[PDB]
Amino acid sequence: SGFRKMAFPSGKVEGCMVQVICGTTTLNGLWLDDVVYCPRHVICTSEDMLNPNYEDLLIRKSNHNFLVQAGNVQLRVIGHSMQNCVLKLKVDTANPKTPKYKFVRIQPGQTFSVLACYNGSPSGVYQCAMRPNFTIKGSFLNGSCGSVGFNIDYDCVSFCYMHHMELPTGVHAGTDLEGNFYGPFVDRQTAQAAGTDTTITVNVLAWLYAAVINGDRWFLNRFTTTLNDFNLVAMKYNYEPLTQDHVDILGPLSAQTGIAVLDMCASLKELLQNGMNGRTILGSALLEDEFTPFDVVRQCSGVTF
Amino acid sequence: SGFRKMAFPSGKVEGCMVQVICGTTTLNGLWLDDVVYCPRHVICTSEDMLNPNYEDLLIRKSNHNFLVQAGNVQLRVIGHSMQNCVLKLKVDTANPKTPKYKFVRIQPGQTFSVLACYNGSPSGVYQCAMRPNFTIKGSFLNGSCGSVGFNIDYDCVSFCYMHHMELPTGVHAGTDLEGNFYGPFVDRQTAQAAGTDTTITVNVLAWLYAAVINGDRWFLNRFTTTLNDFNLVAMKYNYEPLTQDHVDILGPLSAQTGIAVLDMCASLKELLQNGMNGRTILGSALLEDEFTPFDVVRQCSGV
Ligand SMILES: *C(=N)[C@H](C[C@@H]1CCNC1=O)NC(=O)[C@@H]1[C@@H]2[C@H](CN1C(=O)[C@@H](NC(=O)C(F)(F)F)C(C)(C)C)C2(C)C
Ligand SMILES: *C(=N)[C@H](C[C@@H]1CCNC1=O)NC(=O)[C@@H]1[C@@H]2[C@H](CN1C(=O)[C@@H](NC(=O)C(F)(F)F)C(C)(C)C)C2(C)C
Repeated sequence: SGFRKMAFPSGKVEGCMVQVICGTTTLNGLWLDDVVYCPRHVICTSEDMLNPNYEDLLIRKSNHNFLVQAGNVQLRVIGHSMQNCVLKLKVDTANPKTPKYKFVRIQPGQTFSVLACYNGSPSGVYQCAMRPNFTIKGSFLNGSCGSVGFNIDYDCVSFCYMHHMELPTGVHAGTDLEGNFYGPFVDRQTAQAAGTDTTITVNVLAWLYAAVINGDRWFLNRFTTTLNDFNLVAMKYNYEPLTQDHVDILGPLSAQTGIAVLDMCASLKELLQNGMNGRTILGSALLEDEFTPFDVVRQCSGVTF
Repeated sequence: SGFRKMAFPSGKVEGCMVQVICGTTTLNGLWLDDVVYCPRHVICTSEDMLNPNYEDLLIRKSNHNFLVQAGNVQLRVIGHSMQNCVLKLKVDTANPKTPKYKFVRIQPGQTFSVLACYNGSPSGVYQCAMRPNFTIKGSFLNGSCGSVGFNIDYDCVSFCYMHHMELPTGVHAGTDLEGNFYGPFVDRQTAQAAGTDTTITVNVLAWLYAAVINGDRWFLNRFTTTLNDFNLVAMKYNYEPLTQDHVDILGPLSAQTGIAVLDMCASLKELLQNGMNGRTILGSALLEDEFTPFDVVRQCSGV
């Protein structure tokens, strides 16, 4: 038993991380097959970033301006392309450690593991969620660009995030692996802000199911409620509305604990109305919302890769 | 910027996880060179665990009783010995993925990454601290035995933990890689007690420095205190006493923020006495204590 914020094993992704140097700039790249993916502002000087013309900057660059190093090895670039906000550099060598992989674009509320990297070396791994405002509450210093987020399906690595920049209040923004930003953000050093963030309700319900499975039950109440009554309250407290699709996703957890989803919604309703009164749930004094219903099932059943 | 509970990359340890089968029982092993390490209760039946005599139970096992699978391929066991609470199985194949490694016994308050495994296959990775009562707060199901905790020093993997059992309160107990338990626990299915846990004060101060570095400053004050003043306060709240050595460990953080270790202690004392007034620090409503002063320096300066 117990319940922890848990990241996927990073081994498969570590084997794809490389260093990309263009000029003075040094950041991280993702080496899959004979293509290396990295953020396109690697071609930028600190002056360029205030308002870059990427198309102009890139055409001026030749293949030999891009240094790709995979540990001790040095990869020879034989092609460079730009797709949205990522540079694609073709290399003379296919990554022999390329795992089974997809490129996916996740919806808000879905979680993933981030492998934080600097100079192409993995530094650490942690778990995060795509916030409803399309930011992620991460941990990134200068030089972390190109660190990627991923999910693992048995042996297939679904890459969903590449890191680019930090927004006001210390939140983070980036792209899918096709270079399209999550949210209304641009890779320019200009005034941007994320927008009001909301709590991921279906994940809070999943986390409450993790608690019950682990013995924390003091919050279960005798009441119940309709889906529309719950959502009326939840939007009052800046919680995302619960949809019928969210109810079905919670089915497995509902059938394990014999607690109807709408019964659990009533417990949550009272938690937002009467506060937690200094009490804790699975050790936390706040309601946790970065566990998906799938995360909870995985951790409580022992799924492996 | 930002601050997260962060684990070491688990790749080097993934290549050392094998499945160990002995009769009906299955659990995880750690394959280093031509040796596999696993908890010794892999030799117990359902009944044996209530009161095992491991010497006698092992005497009735043979090398051919132990089936080690590494991915698909089965390994050949050619020798076995018992070192305290772990079995050491010699195999006919050195692990070609063996990293540079050492075995260490960690102190309370130190942190490490756990690679949680089932049937020799990794399930997930998370960070935890050795509690002062020599338990850890983990996530462990049946079959998780033989999962290991570890730190990475550049390229060397320091193994410090192998998981054995779960205690009544849902916390978890295990051994170092020589098989000596952390704490006063035994590998037997009988009611056991962890004892009173305390807060790792020097880690809480490290977390507060992480907060100040990340712009969350509302808890700072120009108040002061002595180490004896603070420690007299801290013990009332079940906080481990702060030593001068802890003050020396916190030095790099103090110098990076320009806040004396003891000014920060005066802020922690104020926090324990007055609560948080519903405030949060780094988005947390409670004081976090599983970040060491080294962890904070690493994450906030990018090692
Ligand atoms: C990658 N090398 C860094 C990683 C950043 C820096 C600090 N923390 C991180 O995650 N990325 C940047 O330096 C990018 C890079 C130019 C500016 N930038 C920023 O992250 C800046 N942010 C913004 O301009 C804002 F707020 F709009 F996001 C900075 C103020 C330096 C944090 C480019 C191309 C965006
Ligand atoms: C080995 N894979 C399991 C892992 C446990 C089971 C649930 N979570 C875990 O971390 N470990 C065991 O089953 C060990 C094994 C016999 C009993 N045991 C326990 O963990 C038991 N605990 C205790 O008896 C107590 F209270 F002392 F901790 C159990 C009640 C099954 C949790 C042996 C040899 C210790």
